[PDB]
Amino acid sequence: SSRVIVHVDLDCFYAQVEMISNPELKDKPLGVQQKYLVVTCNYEAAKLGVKKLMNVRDAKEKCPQLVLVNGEDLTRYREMSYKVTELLEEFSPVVERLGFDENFVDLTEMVEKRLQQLQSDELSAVTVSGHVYNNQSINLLDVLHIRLLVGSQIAAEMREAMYNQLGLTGCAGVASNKLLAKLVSGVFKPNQQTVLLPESCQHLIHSLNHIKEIPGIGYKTAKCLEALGINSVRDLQTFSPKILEKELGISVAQRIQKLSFGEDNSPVILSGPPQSFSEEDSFKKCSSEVEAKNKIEELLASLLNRVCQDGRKPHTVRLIIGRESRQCPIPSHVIQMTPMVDILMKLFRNMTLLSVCFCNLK
Amino acid sequence: SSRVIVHVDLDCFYAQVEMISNPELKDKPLGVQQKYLVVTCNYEAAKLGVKKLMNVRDAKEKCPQLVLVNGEDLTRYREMSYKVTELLEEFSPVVERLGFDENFVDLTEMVEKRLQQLQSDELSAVTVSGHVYNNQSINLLDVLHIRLLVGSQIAAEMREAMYNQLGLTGCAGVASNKLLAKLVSGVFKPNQQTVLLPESCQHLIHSLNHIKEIPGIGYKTAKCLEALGINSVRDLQTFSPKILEKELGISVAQRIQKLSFGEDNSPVILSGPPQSFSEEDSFKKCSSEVEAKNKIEELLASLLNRVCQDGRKPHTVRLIIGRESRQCPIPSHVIQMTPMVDILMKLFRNMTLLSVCFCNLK
DNA sequence: AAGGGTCCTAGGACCC
DNA sequence: AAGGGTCCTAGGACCC
Ligand SMILES: Cc1cn([C@H]2C[C@H](O)[C@@H](COP(=O)(O)OP(=O)(O)OP(=O)(O)O)O2)c(=O)[nH]c1=O
Ligand SMILES: Cc1cn([C@H]2C[C@H](O)[C@@H](COP(=O)(O)OP(=O)(O)OP(=O)(O)O)O2)c(=O)[nH]c1=O
Ligand SMILES: [Ca+2]
Ligand SMILES: [Ca+2]
Ligand SMILES: [Ca+2]
Ligand SMILES: [Ca+2]
Repeated sequence: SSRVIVHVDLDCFYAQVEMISNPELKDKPLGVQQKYLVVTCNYEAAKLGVKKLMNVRDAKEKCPQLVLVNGEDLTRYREMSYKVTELLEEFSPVVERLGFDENFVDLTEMVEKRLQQLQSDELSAVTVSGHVYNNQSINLLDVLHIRLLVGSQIAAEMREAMYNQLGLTGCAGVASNKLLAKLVSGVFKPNQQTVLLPESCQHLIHSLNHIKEIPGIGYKTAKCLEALGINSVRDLQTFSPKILEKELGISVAQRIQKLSFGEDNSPVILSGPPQSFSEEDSFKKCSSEVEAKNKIEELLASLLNRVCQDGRKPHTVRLIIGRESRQCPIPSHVIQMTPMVDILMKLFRNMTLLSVCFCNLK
Repeated sequence: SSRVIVHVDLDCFYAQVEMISNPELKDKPLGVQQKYLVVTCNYEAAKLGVKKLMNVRDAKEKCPQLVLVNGEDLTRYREMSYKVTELLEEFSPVVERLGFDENFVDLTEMVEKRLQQLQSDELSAVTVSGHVYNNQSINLLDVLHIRLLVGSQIAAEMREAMYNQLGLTGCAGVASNKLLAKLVSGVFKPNQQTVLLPESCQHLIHSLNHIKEIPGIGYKTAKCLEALGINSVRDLQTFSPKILEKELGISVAQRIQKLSFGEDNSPVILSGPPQSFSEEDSFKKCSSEVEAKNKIEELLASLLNRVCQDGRKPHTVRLIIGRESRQCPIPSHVIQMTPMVDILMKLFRNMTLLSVCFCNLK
């Protein structure tokens, strides 16, 4: 059970999509803004200090030449996201989406097939594509090294297909599990790829500077761990398993501690079509009357075009306004607009934000 | 979309299984007891006032000749339950389990096929099997009547197969939806079947004496409705839809009101294998120390034989003690006994009853 | 109540 | 934070 996983991570996704549709901006520092924040920017702005989720006031101070584009509508980003995922599904069907700009692909079966076709002659000619983490020396007699290098040839083939067929650049990380692949995909960060050989796994995890940098350890876990004196990856590695179970739970304990060692057995799960369709909208309390209806009529309006185009139909609705939410099934005659409004207004009456969600698709 | 549903309801299920294994009791009034209650009894005891979930002290007062058998282990009942369900799956694959002794079967496709094979000659010879609700007159030119009578021939074939192949008696109710089928299956209650023709649907629902008798309206709904002055089925029929939405919710409102009219569009859902495996055990606070471990070791012990025999493996565990519960995933090396005990004891420490549940089967 | 099962809600963590 | 997504917990209703 020696897996070959690849983590694909696109560069400044939103900026890439905007730069593509308008080539004019491709040359100047671009900032995609939602409300009062530059949520992402092309790398030109990165040099000028423009940073992720940065106030537009601040962002313009550091870069007064910034060109700002609105990214509050994710229709184009979402479409490109699934074009990327489908391209990777062409390589291997088992592709896991993480957000809009990241994908895991299990290449294990793919790598084995490519090797069963080779012979001793070319097995020595097996080369690497991209960087080798920590400049580690390859050993062509280590079968795991060869499988990982083939995994890097596939990753390079994916990255070339994305730019050729979709015009997108991105990073790739090849490793033996999802954790390590995702940690190594960013070592060389602009449109580059890296492969992690087993001997350097500890070097990689210890390269992290705080346990919060481990995928799987969020804010709550990080701040709990930070209460037991744990802070570095080695602090978690060498902590007492026994205390850790009591504070977080047998589940959280044994999993994140394994993560601290670079161990992660979680499988790459086929994402498939989405389980929910939603659309939000924040504002400075702008809604405090029945205007909220017209708002809900707007969130609703766009959603219907999406949940219909999908092909599958939703059987549950959620209204959201920490948030709160009330939900309820959807009638059958309804499943086949005016009824949906009032439905969501009684969900409202029972109860700055107005998010509508269609779930329970069949 | 004119469905032909059948509701199968076995008579005194537990008593039937006990009477079968021991024929000696078949002749005397039998009471299956769990702790201090006769949960069910054969019909001989029914004459003597022995009633469902009746104190053994009371039950023995009314019938001092009662023979009591322990039914705290449901292994044999559960096995027979699935033998019945599988027998009905042989007739039509879409079978829905409700508890251990009830099944819904959608006969729509089956009835249509049987009719497409007939000719005008035998269409007039189409007879009914069992009772016709309210002694309603059949009309052999009403296609829905003919479909429902064919549904009653199938139901009679099911009931004969259960007694012949499994030795069990039971009731059958043929109607156009699950609600009406289940309400009509009990009109003639000992080892008999009834069919509901559309003209008598209102007679059936109004035969009910309180809205709590409607499947779908439990205790909470009944006691809410009872606060708005609603009590009879007609009270709910003629109540304001508008108030009802506010008090219970758009979902609960429109569904139970439809039920009050005998309308129920819910589909017969294939149950398949179970989604969870559990085993409970009540006691008079008997457990207040580490003995609870030995208990958990016992609940666990038996469960493993069940969750293994299934073929699928569980990926989540629940410990229960209104109840409360803590749950957590299950390690992989574990998925393939000593580890499980302590796992459940840390679930314990975090927290009269000790129920263990295996869920998340794959 | 007994012993045993459904599915649904709200909210909770996490990810981008 | 923005706008948008995962899956998991605990408890809640319901059924026999
Ligand atoms: C980290 C993070 C990212 N994002 C999303 C929203 C932005 O559009 C987008 C910007 O991050 P990215 O563009 O993905 O980060 P990057 O520009 O360094 O490129 P890469 O992905 O290869 O690292 O990520 C969040 O919404 N919330 C978050 O907490
Ligand atoms: C109504 C009800 C039944 N049961 C289960 C447990 C008993 O073993 C069993 C006894 O009821 P049944 O035997 O099913 O009822 P019955 O003897 O009148 O025959 P029929 O099913 O055809 O009506 O039902 C409950 O556990 N809780 C309940 O609230
Ligand atoms: Ca990213
Ligand atoms: Ca980047
Ligand atoms: Ca019953
Ligand atoms: Ca009965």
